[PDB]
Amino acid sequence: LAHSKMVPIPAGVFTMGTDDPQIKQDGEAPARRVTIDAFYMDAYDVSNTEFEKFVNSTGYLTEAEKFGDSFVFEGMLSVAAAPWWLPVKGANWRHPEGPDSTILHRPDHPVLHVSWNDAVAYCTWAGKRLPTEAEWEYSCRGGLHNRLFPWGNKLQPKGQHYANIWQGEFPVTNTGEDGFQGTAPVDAFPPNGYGLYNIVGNAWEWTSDWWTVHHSVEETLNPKGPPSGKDRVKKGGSYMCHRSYCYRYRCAARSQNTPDSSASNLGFRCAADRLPTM
Ligand SMILES: *[C@@H]1O[C@H](CO)[C@@H](O[C@@H]2O[C@H](CO)[C@@H](O)[C@H](O)[C@H]2NC(C)=O)[C@H](O)[C@H]1NC(C)=O
Ligand SMILES: [Ca+2]
Ligand SMILES: [Ca+2]
Ligand SMILES: [Cu+]
Repeated sequence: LAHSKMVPIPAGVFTMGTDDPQIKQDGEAPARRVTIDAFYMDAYDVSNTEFEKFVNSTGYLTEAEKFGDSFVFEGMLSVAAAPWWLPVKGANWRHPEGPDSTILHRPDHPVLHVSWNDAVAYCTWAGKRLPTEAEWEYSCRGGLHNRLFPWGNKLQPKGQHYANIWQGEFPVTNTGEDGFQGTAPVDAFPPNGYGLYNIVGNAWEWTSDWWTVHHSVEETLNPKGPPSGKDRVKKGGSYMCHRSYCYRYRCAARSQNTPDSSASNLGFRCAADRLPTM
């Protein structure tokens, strides 16, 4: 009903990264103090319905539609990064598992198979932009200091699921214990302390930064990441994550993809310096 709404993220200083990295290769360390000016973040990932409004307005054809394929996780079927990633002809945001799938029953789920360029196009059409990695991580942390997750350090506080990830033995069995085998609606699960939904889990989220693993401990202000690179940074993990193989549903976690990449577990949310017209 208000799936394009934004929340005000307060100005502050926070610790980005961690001096106890869990995936050292990803440049989770070192911890560094970062100052972030107040800004606005979408409460929800961009949903199928919201992305359809954009396509209806602009006629935009996504990169996956133009290339004719996109990566799909083998477990959702009726150069790949792992054996469970398949390039599927005709998989795209409207057909998230391939040409015989549909989004008609999942309008409120995050849009998938959107590349970094597709995400920038949507956000700019919406009067917004992608968040930087630092803005994203600050927002994810939800006003808590040096915690694993938006809500704290326990995966299931009070015996409750707080995010949509994998349960069971990946990749053969997803039990769906948390209520969702694939994505959940963009407004599922509790919000974090800033009012954001599914900031970890559900779908990965593009950020504006180029990827590097080499970070300084210097204190910075509104950092934008390195000036060049080959891959853009994505954050937050997805419905596929599990501690056993891909422990990336932590705010400090991070991964990357080339900007023309797309996949069945990768979406985005927008940010803005000020509210767009309303
Ligand atoms: C995107 O555009 C399509 C096409 O106009 C919308 O689907 C139509 O919606 C009208 C009512 O507004 C229906 O009476 C038509 O029968 C629909 N046509 C088709 C071919 O499906 C669609 O709702 C729009 N999506 C969003 C999110 O606004
Ligand atoms: Ca799940
Ligand atoms: Ca997420
Ligand atoms: Cu993961």
